Amino acid sequence: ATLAFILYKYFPFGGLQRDFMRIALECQRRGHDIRVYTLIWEGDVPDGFEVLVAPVRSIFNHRRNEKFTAWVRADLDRRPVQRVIGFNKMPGLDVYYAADACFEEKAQTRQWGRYRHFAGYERAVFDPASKTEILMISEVQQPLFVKHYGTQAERFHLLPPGISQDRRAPANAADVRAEFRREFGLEEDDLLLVQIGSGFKTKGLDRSLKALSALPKALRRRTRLIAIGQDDPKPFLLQIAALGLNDQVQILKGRSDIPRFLLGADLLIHPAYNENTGTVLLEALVSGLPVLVTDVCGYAHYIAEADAGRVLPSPFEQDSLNRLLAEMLEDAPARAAWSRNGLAYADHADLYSMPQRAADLILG
Ligand SMILES: O=c1ccn([C@@H]2O[C@H](COP(=O)(O)O)[C@@H](O)[C@H]2O)c(=O)[nH]1
Repeated sequence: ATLAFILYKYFPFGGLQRDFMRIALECQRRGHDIRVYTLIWEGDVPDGFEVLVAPVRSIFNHRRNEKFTAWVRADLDRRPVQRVIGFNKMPGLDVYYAADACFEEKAQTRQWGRYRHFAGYERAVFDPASKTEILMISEVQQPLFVKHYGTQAERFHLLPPGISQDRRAPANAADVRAEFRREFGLEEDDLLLVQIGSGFKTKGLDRSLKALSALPKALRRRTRLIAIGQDDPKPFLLQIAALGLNDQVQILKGRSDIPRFLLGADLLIHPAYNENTGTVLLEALVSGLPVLVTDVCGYAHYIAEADAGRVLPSPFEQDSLNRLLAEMLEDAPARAAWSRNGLAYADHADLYSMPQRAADLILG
């Protein structure tokens, strides 16, 4: 009957959250009851989901997390379930969905309460004595986990991407784009950069703004950027002012009409410092939106392979981003080709079936 799903936070505008939601919904369609344990739930509660919001408190997140696992475990001890699936690393998981990269790997780039907590919770999952089954979405991170923990090969299962169908370009894409461009006041010659997804700092909004500001006068004048995410705009409001970008940048809060932004824009810019996968890279691809992304992103290879944009090699060089942005925007035939390529690729590649493959592994 019952499946316990565990994640620290539910909200609709996150990739971890949307993956969780598509997996929970697929399990519910196969006959199972759905219980969710969480620190917060924003937005509607689907019909039939029992959502338990933990009442635990602590000034430090890592300590909040520890009290959360105690609270959750008490409840399961009293009201058991058939399988426990986590979206965050912690003890007590039968299945862990690897929405984060390897923490130990990034920590080596230690007496802290934070570090100790996060490595201990990673180890609880990945230590060879753990029974946790792991659903991988970044192929590249599996050897990093093995390197740090010695995790058994037979415990890892790689899933395809899980892009939702509404991201796919519709038969009326031209009109959706036209209506979006009207609403935002973008002419045929205007160029729109979009930076999409919460966590602007890690996803490199500071680098995107610098590249926009560094453009040649002729392109700079025609170009604007919209960032969309739940983050506090205020640290970026200062950067935007200092680069003189007040009249050509907007930062919006989370929205549920992302496909309109992907159809209406001219380039997705994603110069992330680090990124486990990069859902929005693939969402741009299926919408025929050209991408500019750093090679550090786990899904950047899809952009190279589909020939749907340009991947910036490491090590990161602001000068190299600046030049590559200007070349992509100056090259209109190249953008048209990147666009066609992404749409052709989206029609034959499996970028969709994650939730069914995940549900198969969770359930048999
Ligand atoms: O305002 C927003 C920001 C992101 N998102 C979605 O959240 C996901 C972000 O992916 P990520 O967490 O893997 O970076 C992706 O599917 C976006 O389309 C929204 O739906 N609305």
